[PDB]
Amino acid sequence: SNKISATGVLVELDGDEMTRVIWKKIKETLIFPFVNVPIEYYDLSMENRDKTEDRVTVEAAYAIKKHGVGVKCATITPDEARVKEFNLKKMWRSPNGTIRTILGGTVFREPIICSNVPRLVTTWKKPVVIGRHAFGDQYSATDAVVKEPGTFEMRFIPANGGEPKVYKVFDYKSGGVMMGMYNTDDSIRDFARSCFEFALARKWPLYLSTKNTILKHYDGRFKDIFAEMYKALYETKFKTCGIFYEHRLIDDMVAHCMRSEGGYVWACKNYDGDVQSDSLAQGFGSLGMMTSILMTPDGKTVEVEAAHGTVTRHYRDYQKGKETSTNPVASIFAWTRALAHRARVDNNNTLLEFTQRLEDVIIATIEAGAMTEDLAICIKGEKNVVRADYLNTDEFIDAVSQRLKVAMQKS
Amino acid sequence: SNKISATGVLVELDGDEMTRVIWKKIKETLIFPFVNVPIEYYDLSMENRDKTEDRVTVEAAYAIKKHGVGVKCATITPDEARVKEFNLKKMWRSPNGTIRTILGGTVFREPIICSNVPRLVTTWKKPVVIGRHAFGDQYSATDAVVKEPGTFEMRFIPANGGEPKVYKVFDYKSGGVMMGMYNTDDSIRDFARSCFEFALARKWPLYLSTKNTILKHYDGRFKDIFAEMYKALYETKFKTCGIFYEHRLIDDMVAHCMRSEGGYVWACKNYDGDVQSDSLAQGFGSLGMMTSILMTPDGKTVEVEAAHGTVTRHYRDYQKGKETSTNPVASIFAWTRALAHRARVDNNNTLLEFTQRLEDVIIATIEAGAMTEDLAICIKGEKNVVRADYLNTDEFIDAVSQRLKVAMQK
Ligand SMILES: NC(=O)c1ccc[n+]([C@@H]2O[C@H](COP(=O)([O-])OP(=O)(O)OC[C@H]3O[C@@H](n4cnc5c(N)ncnc54)[C@H](O)[C@@H]3O)[C@@H](O)[C@H]2O)c1
Ligand SMILES: NC(=O)c1ccc[n+]([C@@H]2O[C@H](COP(=O)([O-])OP(=O)(O)OC[C@H]3O[C@@H](n4cnc5c(N)ncnc54)[C@H](O)[C@@H]3O)[C@@H](O)[C@H]2O)c1
Ligand SMILES: [Ca+2]
Ligand SMILES: [Ca+2]
Repeated sequence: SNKISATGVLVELDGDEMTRVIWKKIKETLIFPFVNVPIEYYDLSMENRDKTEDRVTVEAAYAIKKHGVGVKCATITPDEARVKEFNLKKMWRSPNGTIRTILGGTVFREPIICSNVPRLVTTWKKPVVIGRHAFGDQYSATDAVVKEPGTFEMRFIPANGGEPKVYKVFDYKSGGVMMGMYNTDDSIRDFARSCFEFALARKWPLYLSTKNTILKHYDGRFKDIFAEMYKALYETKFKTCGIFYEHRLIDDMVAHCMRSEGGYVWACKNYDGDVQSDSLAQGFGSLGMMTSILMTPDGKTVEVEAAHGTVTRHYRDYQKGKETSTNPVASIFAWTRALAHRARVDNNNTLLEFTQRLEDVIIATIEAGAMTEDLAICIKGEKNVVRADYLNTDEFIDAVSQRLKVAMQKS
Repeated sequence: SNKISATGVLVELDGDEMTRVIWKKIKETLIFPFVNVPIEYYDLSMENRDKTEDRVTVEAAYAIKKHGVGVKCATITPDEARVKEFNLKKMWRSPNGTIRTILGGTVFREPIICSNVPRLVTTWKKPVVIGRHAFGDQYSATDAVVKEPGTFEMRFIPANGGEPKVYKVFDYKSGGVMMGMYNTDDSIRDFARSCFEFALARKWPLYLSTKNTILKHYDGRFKDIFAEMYKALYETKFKTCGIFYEHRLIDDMVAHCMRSEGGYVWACKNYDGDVQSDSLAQGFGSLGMMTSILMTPDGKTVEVEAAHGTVTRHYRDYQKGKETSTNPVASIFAWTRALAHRARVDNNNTLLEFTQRLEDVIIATIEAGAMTEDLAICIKGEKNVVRADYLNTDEFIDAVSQRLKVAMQK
């Protein structure tokens, strides 16, 4: 028992504002002492994404697909406002959207529950993991206003040169609005792969929601694919594990979700993902207890982070010079969740267990009362919380450290 | 003991299976004792709908227009197995379907809340009234699979001969899928009118939710036509009553809805309303604690029912002679909401007083501790619920009957 390590490689992406300052402590205090895995490092501080024309970003994305596991701190996705603050060049796109794209596959959000920390939905006793397809659909579609009377028609035009296929969609007598969207069989099939794979690892059952009732052909295509794919390559594997796949009309699924105790992976389409994920986020409690994880369709490759932002407001009090109480846990979990993936590919039970023992030690700490402002507010309530109801970011980490070292001995 | 009577008229639409049995009970015990109402009765039982050949259903809908208010008992929609059981001549369309067509307007699901009945969401203290926009987004869209590589295009082809405008949406390479969809300015302008009408009438605020961050023109047109109407007709009136309107990203609204004490109307688009309504209504408890209410855009014609069906599972036990404990408040509250409209239109304040007392007393009765089998299940278990904890349908109604008199004190 000293420093244990493992000979694959983590790929660290460094990120900015408050999350950045926590990254730096997490590492020093809770991971580097007891683990020394070799690390290809990158630095996606917006500081540097302007200094490198958003090109450490794309370097780092492929950096992961090579090595198989990544940790990302949260980063600033530029608004137009953001440009004036730091620096000009292009008002850049979101690193998350870039890496997600380069790696293929799908992001899965996971709450982290404690017993003293209540939820808003009384029935939820277990984690509901939403996985979001994040491509096509309403998000890359053409929209338009209609001011004349006229027709809105659609044309499919064969590439080989066959019959344009034409559909009268509607004839406007006054004014209105109009829109078209696509999706591709490849992006869906990859969503499906990534999902089936994700539920299978974590030993949970799997729902996908559509509205094929209404959209017989478009939503059907999704249903029909997961149906196609489940029975080809996974059903047998599911039964062996003892889990399942089912499909639901979205309206069931949200009823089910609400009324069910939890413990499942929920495939959502791109818009159902944006919409539901905010509900869960608020509902489970603090966004500071949630981890995004990015899985590839081959299942063998991953990039995990927190599911919150950089915490700008807190960062401002860091600069003011003031004390702060940011939840480092999603971020700490980020590390453990990753490291645990690197452990299960290296056949490494020393590190694997340390990732369990740290996650257990964090939960047992919160459950014994030592927690942060945000979680104090989950138990008590925003207006009714006071200083000696929580710890600052520093004290939490040094509280979980000391608790950790004692449980490292007794074994 | 004078008994309140009325001046204008009220349309009773009568229903099917268990709720028809409960409907009769409420007029016998809770209504015709305490108030006299000129009623136009149309019976919309499945049998009668068959005999007349859906003729009464239409008959009834026009009546509502003429008079300005409808109360509706739950009615069976004809599907396959229903034609065999009922020996139907022709699988008649849904009656609400038929009715909502003729009247027009927008439905609002309002839930009934009781101190002692916990919700699934801890933060909810007051109602959250979703208004869904029926007219098709997705629900009137065209969709088809792409097999060949090729190109999805869109044309707007002006009816005045002018030069069309194309839009290349996508070039497929493998196969995929394509959808095109629409909405009218007028359909949205009537969704709006109705929501503003409703929110003012209730004295609640109104959130409109859309995704105009992405659908800048499409979901834009919703945001726009609302605020056009807001600060032309309604902003003076809402501020007087101490309410407001505001737009929000659909992302806010679900998160707000969750964090929020509540007490507002939420208008949302067809799809956004369909999906939420079914989690929302699960969160609040039994289905017997919610009312539906169509309100046309002027705000003068209205038609109100329970937000639940005919509860057939229990109608089989009523047939067999076993005790039943269907919950009646939704059904009752359809009567009180409908009369409450009838009353507000007749500037008729003695009836308005009744509609209030009955609503308040029904809550009192449950709050106190007499309830139906669902509400004991909410409070106590599913297990650990014994017979002393719930009244049967009849003996519950008759339990508020008493307490109504006890508070028939003005
Ligand atoms: N990489 C990512 O996961 C990600 C996701 C969304 C937004 N962002 C970015 O984050 C920045 C800030 O945006 P935001 O307003 O959504 O902020 P945020 O998501 O960091 O936090 C939202 C609010 O919730 C609270 N909160 C969230 N996480 C917390 C934690 N761990 N501990 C304590 N409190 C917490 C904060 O008080 C904050 O005001 C933006 O520049 C945006 O581009 C990043
Ligand atoms: N007129 C309408 O607005 C309307 C709406 C929905 C369904 N229906 C009709 O009713 C029939 C059956 O519908 P369904 O069974 O799908 O839904 P339902 O509302 O009849 O009942 C479904 C379940 O909900 C429960 N439920 C509903 N109201 C209840 C109450 N007051 N107390 C206790 N439990 C209650 C029942 O226990 C039942 O198991 C169908 O033939 C349909 O056409 C009519
Ligand atoms: Ca969102
Ligand atoms: Ca629904």
